[PDB]
Parts: sequence; structure tokens; C-alpha cells
Amino acid sequence: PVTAAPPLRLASRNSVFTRSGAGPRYWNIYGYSFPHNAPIPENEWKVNIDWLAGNFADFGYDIACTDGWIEGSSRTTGNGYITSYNDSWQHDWAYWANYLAARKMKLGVYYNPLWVHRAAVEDASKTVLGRPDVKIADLVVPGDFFARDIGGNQLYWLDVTKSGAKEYVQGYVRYFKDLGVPYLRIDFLSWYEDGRDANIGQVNAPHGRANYELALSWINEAAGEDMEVSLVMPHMFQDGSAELANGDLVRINADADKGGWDRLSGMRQNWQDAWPNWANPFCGFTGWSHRNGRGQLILDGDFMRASTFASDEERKTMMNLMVAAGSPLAIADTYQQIGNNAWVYTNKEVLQLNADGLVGKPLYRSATPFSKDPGSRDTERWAGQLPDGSWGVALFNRSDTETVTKTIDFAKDLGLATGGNVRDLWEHRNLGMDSRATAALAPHASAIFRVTPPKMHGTTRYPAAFAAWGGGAGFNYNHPGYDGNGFVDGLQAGSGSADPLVTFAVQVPHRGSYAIRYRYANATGDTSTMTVTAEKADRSTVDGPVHVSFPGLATWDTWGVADGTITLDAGLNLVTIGRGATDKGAINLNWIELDM
Repeated sequence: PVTAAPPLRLASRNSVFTRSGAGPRYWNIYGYSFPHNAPIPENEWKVNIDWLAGNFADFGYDIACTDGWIEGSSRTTGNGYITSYNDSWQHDWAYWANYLAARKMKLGVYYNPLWVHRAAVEDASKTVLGRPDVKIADLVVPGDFFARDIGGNQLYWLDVTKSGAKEYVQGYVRYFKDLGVPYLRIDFLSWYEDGRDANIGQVNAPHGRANYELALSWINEAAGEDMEVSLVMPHMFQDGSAELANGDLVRINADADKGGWDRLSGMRQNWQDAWPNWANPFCGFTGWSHRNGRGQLILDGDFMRASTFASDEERKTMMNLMVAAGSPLAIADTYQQIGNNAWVYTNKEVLQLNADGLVGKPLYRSATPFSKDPGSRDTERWAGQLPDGSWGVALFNRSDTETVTKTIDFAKDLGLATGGNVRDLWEHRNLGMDSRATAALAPHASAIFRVTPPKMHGTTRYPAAFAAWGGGAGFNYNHPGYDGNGFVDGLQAGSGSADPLVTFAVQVPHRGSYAIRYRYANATGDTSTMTVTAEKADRSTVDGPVHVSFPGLATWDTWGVADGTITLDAGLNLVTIGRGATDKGAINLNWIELDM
């Protein structure tokens, strides 16, 4: 029988945003500001918003998000917080948040709350929120400008060791949250952390690892559950540990820049040990995929610039990659650039994958980090499972010249026993019951499918190799007999301060008790245990934590099925299985099955 267990120790922010699904749908001003190398004029912001409200907001793109070119945003409140996007603007953030609200839309803000504007420093009357004893001037080291070494002299980096720093940072974050902002986009993280950029050189003073960790913790706490934390230009040191602990989204690619295929798939394929580890999002999504999924990180492939691509097939590939990876769907085409390309963003069936919370993984080929061996994961074949047990499957051809066949086999690759109904979401075509999804793809073309397994008596299988991994859990394939492409290992005593775990999202019809199975290996020589919980998206406990027991078997090549009962509620549950300090032994996990 199961016994009560303490909670697992976590190493991620684990917010409602990352637990509830995929990245958000939004529009960003980058399509204006990047080619203009200029802040967006207020009238251009308005006309874009009005265009969004009449076309894309109805398809869920209901956040209008600002971006950089903010050195000219100098006006601040009495506590040093910027009052608008640019000094040329006639209206403040609240005005625009209300204008958006009237159009069923929300404001997204680009700002880094460790920036302190020189104009606020220079006004002795300005003081830290709740700390009238600390002038804004008292928060900075003389000369410690953002981008100092390439000419920056308008924004300071905050000195987090100064009295008042926490109140300033947290107040800045809450300032936007309170304005009704659901999305805060925080850039130039790596430049704060070590003052280095591998494409430029020394850019400003370093601030160090402990200060970076501290700053991120303050931001996380202040954002809470109401505002999503997007981390842009992070170094992702120590396998992204600080960002995972404190954020919802991490950029995984170099900036979209001029867009097109070279930015989507080119530049360089190799990993490097500094921002951005991978340049193109095919490689970055693939390389950071071990950190994705419910309660871990949402991977951010930056901005979609549809008009910058050479063909409609490339445009579909752009969109299909973002959706496959669970990324934010961030349109950067302006009303002038969009042309005849609105359709790219508004395929209801493709969007439905995002709404349902698809977070795909590339097909794993080995356990070796992708940063060390690009053979270890397949950038061109992606799959993820939805809470109802259906799947999104995406196939890509990154060749510039050849037509190439790509295939995902539901047994051999996904680890299912059932096959599934296959629907091509760009043809809008039912292909019927099949054992595989396949396409002969033209250069730069792709295909994306909804795959729906039939369920005997409600039996739904969730393969662990396509679920969310945390705390050191990961992919392997080094003991035969697993269903699918592999299994999850590393489920033993944690190497540090986190407990290894796997998280599954499951959807059921009513509040109550349901029958669960766990296919596992355990050749430790004794019964092993794992801690199992069920929770709502907001982390509220539905079941457990309980120790579930797993009998010892003869060899690591032997697989068994443990049986259990789990209380699941109607709709979305997160079922997490992991190895805590009070658990015994170790297991390898192949899959769970539910009878809903």
C-alpha cells in the first residue's frame, strides 16, 4: 500500500504559465523598430493595434508588446519607473492598456527592471517605492552604464548590493503587473551578468553570478502568478539553472533580425558556451528541449517575420516550428508588411495545438547533450502529447535542394501500441487510421499532423520520453525492451538540491479516482519507491504526495508494470513522479497509462 511522502524539492519557477500549456500569442513592434533602427512612433503603435484588433485578436493574438529602442524613454514616476514607451508619446502606459482593453487586448511590456534611467538618477527628488530614504541616485555605481563600452550612457545597471535595490526591482515588476500587463520581456540579461557578448566583445561592467541569481529571484517573486516572465539574451549557464528557477520563457536563438531562412535555420549549427548557445531556432529548440514542458521552461523562438521569407512553404515551416516546440507565437509583421500573409498565423487547426498546450520534443537519438553531439536529437522530426492523449507531430526538410522523406512511427518512435487517426492540418484532411505519419517534403517544406490514438476502455498511454523532465531526469535507451525510442533515467537520489522528476499533463472528465499504471525497470536488488502527486495547474494538490512502490526485477533489461489508483479531477491535471530524499532506490520509467 502507498504511504504519505514529503513534497519533492523543485528547481523551477513552476508557474501557472509553464504548467498550463504553450507560449502566448502576441504581436511585437520589432517589425517596425528593427528595420527602422528606431523606437516605434505612437501613431504607428496605434495603427498596428487597430489592425490587430480587427484581424488577429480574434485568433488569440491579443497582447500588443513593446520592444527595445528605449533609451529615449526617460520620463519616470516619482519612484523612477518609466511612464510611457518613448518621450515622444502623448499617452502613458495606463492609457494604452485601457485602449487595448476596449479592443479585447492586453499590453505586453519590454523592460529590464535592473535598468535605472540616467534622468531618474539625476533627479534628486526621486526615491525608491516604500523607501523614501533611498534616492534613485543611490542605486547605481558611478559609470556603470548599460552598454558602456560601445557608447551607452543613458541607462545604468542597478547595483543590487545597494540599500533599496530589492524594493526598486520588485516595485518595477509590480508596476507593470498592476497596469494589467500579463507579459514582461526582460532583455540583455547576459550583458548584466558578465558584461560580455560573443559577437561584439566587452560591452559593460560584469555584475557576477550571485547578483544575477539574486536579481532573478526578486523578479520571479514580484511577477508571481499574474505576469509571465520572458528572459531574453540569457547566458543559460549551468544548463540554464538560474533561468529555469526564475523564469517562464527563455530565448533559444539569435535575434530574428532580417528574418528569412538563414535566421530560421542557418548562420551556424554549432553550440557555443555563451549567449546564444545556438544561433538558429531549429538547433536552439532542439538543444534546449530537455528543459521544456509543463512546469519547466517555455522555449522562445523569438519573432515571426512572415514577409521576410521567400515562399509560402517557408512561411508555413516558420509557424510549424514555433507550434511544434510550444513556443510563443509572436507576430512581428506590421500592418504594412503583412501583405497577403495573415493566413500563416490564423490556421485554426494549427492554432488548436497551441491552445491545447502542445510542447513537442525533437526525436531523441541518444542521451548525449545536443551541445556535445548534434546527432543526439533530430532537429527535423518533432512530437508532443496533449493532455487528452492526442499528439502533435511535425516533420521538416531543412535541405536547400533535395526532396526528403521524413517519418514518425507511432510504435517505434512514439512508443504507442494503438496507432492513431492522422489529420494533415494544412491540407485539412483526414488520412484515417495509421501506424505512422510521413511526408515527402520539398526543400524548406514541412507538415504538421494531429494524431489521435483510439482508446480501448479509456486507456491513455503517456510515453515518458516525450514528457517534461526535471531535476536531472533525462532520456536514455541503453537497456533494451522499452516501448518507443527510449525511456527516462536519472530517477535516483538527486545529484544536488533538486529531486529528479517527470511531469505529465492529463485531461479527465470529472473530479474523482482513476486507475493508473507505470511501466518501469528496477534492478537495484530491492523494492524502489517514487513520490507521485496530482495537482491543478495552479499547483493545488489533487492527490499525494505518496510513495508508490516498484518491485526489484532481475536485470535492467526487464520491465514491469506497477498498478495504482490516483485521484484526478475533471479537466487538466499535472501528474508528477519523482525520486525524493526519502524514496528508496531507483527506477527507469517508460510510460504511464490512465483509464479515464
